Amino acid sequence: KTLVYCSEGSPEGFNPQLFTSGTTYDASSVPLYNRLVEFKIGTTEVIPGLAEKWEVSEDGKTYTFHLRKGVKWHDNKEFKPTRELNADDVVFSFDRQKNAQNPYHKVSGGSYEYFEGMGLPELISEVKKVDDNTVQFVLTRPEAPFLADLAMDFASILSKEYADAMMKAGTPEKLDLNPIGTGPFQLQQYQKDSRIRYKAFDGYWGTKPQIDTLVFSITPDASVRYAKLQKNECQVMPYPNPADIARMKQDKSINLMEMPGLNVGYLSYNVQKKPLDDVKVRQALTYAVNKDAIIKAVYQGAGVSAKNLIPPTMWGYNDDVQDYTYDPEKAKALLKEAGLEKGFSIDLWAMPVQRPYNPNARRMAEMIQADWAKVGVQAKIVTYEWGEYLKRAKDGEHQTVMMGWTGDNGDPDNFFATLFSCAASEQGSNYSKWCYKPFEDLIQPARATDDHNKRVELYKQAQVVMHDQAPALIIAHSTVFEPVRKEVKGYVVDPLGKHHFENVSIE
Repeated sequence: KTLVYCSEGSPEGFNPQLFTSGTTYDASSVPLYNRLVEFKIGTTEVIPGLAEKWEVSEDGKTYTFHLRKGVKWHDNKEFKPTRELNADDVVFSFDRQKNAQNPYHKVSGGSYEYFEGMGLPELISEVKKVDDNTVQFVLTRPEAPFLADLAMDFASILSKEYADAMMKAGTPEKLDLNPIGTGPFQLQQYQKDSRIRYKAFDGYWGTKPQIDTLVFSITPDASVRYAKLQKNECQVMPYPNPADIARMKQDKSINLMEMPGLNVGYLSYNVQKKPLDDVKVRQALTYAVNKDAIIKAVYQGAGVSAKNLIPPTMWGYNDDVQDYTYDPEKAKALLKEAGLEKGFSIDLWAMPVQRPYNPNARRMAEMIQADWAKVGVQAKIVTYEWGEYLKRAKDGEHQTVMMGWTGDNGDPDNFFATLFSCAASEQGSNYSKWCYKPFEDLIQPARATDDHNKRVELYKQAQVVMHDQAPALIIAHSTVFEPVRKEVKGYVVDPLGKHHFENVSIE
């Protein structure tokens, strides 16, 4: 049986270690790979994955994982596995990222964004191989969300054997381009920006998917995705156009699944691109934006005004924080104080794809542009292809960027740290390039304690600091709506933002 998913864009590549967008994860990590530990679909609960069981030392600095046996790897035209999963794979997967001496470290650019952004190089002291079926992680300090961290997409295990093969053949790039994983599906064919075909893996270690063939029909236009859904040319599609929600509810052939989101949408101010280095300027730009107008026009009831990086559905939300108000006058005032009465110019980057946290960045950009123009700030809206957009944003080419996030492990750390830490400002997703001690002083300790309450107090203070510093213009939290054809049985809306098709069965 064949199932066809209408994806929002093209995957950046096939090695989840190198990327950060969900677009790529849905086509790489999710269908083709596995992690030592995993999340039960639809929840944020860890479940054994490639690791059958594990133990944590009393000091909380040593995680010991027992790999399960009889785990087969996929077969490619250029490669056929001779052995099954072993500790050598796991060690390789992590060493590649941590160790600059590993041959593969610089392959494909060597941009281990998450690993580096999460400060893993300093956290992980060593990745030991106790024996062929037992791996050991020795940390420099205890990391509360570490177990969870390992269930994330970047922590996907790649094949050491296949890696060696391509190494000898003189074409290591193929490891990253022609994926061989242990996952339920296996890449069969990929036509750039058009279609991706996967076949169910027969030798999969777990429950084989009831779908014999999985096809991603890359359809970037939300209206077209809906079109295809109706004509049953697609059974599932993500990020429905807010206007279309109404219809979809009414449509009897469509089962519009809805669930509150674990996401944020915001504009990052590149804090080291003057005049954005001035808090006053950042605050001014924030006050000048009529946020409510945006929520109303763009989200149309599908989302709500946001004031914190963390959504209300997260266990750290500081509701005492009071959002900035739309106050053009105050904006003008601050701009005066900063010595910028005459105004200035900046670019505003907006992505060309729909995102769970931003239904139409394009239109949102125009509104912000217009608002800023009213206080004398001339903005140039700039947009590159989704992939390029992220690449350059990371390199810091922008002055202002539309961005957002969807929790990866249900832990506040994955939000505050991964997105606004100093480690993240250097090689991570902190596109605001903001690094501030007072913040670090809260965020870092909050990662070491097992005392959930101290964590809560810390993350709450963090939201204040962040508010005062205005490193980004927090825009909105969006509600998740996943349109699914009625013929599709067993679909579960993933709070972590993935689109899982193993468990699904169309008939």
